[PDB]
Amino acid sequence: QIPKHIAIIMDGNGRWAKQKKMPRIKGHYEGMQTVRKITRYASDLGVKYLTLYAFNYLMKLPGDFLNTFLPELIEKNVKVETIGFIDDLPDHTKKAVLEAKEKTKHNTGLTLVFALNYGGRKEIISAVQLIAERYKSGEISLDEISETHFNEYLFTANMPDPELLIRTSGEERLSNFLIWQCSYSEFVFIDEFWPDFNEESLAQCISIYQNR
Amino acid sequence: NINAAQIPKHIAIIMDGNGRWAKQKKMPRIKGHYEGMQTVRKITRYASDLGVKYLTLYAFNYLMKLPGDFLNTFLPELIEKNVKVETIGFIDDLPDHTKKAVLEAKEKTKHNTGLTLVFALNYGGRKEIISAVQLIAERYKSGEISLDEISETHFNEYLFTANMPDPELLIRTSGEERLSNFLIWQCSYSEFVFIDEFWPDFNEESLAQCISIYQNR
Repeated sequence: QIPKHIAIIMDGNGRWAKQKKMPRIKGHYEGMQTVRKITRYASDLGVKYLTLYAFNYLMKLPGDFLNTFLPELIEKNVKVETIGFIDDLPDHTKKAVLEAKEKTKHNTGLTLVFALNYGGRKEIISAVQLIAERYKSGEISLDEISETHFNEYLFTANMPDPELLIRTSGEERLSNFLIWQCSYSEFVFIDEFWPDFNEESLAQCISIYQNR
Repeated sequence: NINAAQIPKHIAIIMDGNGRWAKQKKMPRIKGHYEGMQTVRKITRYASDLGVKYLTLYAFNYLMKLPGDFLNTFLPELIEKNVKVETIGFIDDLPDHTKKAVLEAKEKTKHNTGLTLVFALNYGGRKEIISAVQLIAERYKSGEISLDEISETHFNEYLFTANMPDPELLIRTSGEERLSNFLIWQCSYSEFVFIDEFWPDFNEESLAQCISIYQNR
């Protein structure tokens, strides 16, 4: 019935403000508010994993969201995780991330995942490198290099493939996001910019997924 | 629709809805297959005229003989139309009947220089990537390549589409908004166009429409 894993490529924060004739900081503010509302709603719906990918300012959104609403996440049993090369992020951003993961590592509710400094192809390349290492070492046989064991070398090793993939602001591209993981996912593209995405908007996407 | 440098070099299509098209038209499923085959010929001609350089088609025990026989009957026209036939997938594991038709089609068109028509037969996105990993793992164990040589740059060399540009446009019919384990690595930045009509009803206008949309109108 309800998807266990929903992934969202979010953007349109800049365009939203431009069209609305408001400063960037205003779109940034609403953007964070949307992340908060969607996180609570998904948790209530019973969703288990929610992966967010913010496609300058959007670069600050994750860190800013975590530093500002962590107490709320802790309260609502949300566990924070990430995918991507986090050790290469700006210090103050890396700080917020590490702190959020540490303080939510024991929560058992919805796992909120932020894709930071992430890329589908590079993720694949990294896995290949690891697999090559193990093979040359004799740890595995050439027969063990199957699509069943491949997920074990990806960032999403401890999580299921998204049943549903959503992208805002119209745009109909994958943008090098979750290449291997979304190979069978349902793609739902909506025209609304991120700041306008709400609970109702999310239900429609799920409705579509279900009714198909 | 701007015919200029706005025409995609590589268009990939996931052919769907041959069966559903037949049931609606209250006809046997086999008739949907043939109407869909006719659609393949129409589009190949049209695409060739538009200037498209690559066209990859992905279909989505007589059934095992259908792909091979379609080629045998279409080959004469492909030859004179200057179309070059290619394939992606493990054709080596295809039935002798179809394996033969395929190998003959590539041989008799290898010198053509117009549109390159690619048939995804016995193809799987994940499986393709796994095959490339094994090749690379073997090359690494043998000591022929260094760990640093395993980059996104060199990865295309181990895929079936090594000598091909990633598609700029990917189309799927039957209004089913979902990627089906097809050109996983190659479609990272491709534009997706999900059209509602069934493959048998898909035509030149539909293709033109998709391209118009690709051109961001």
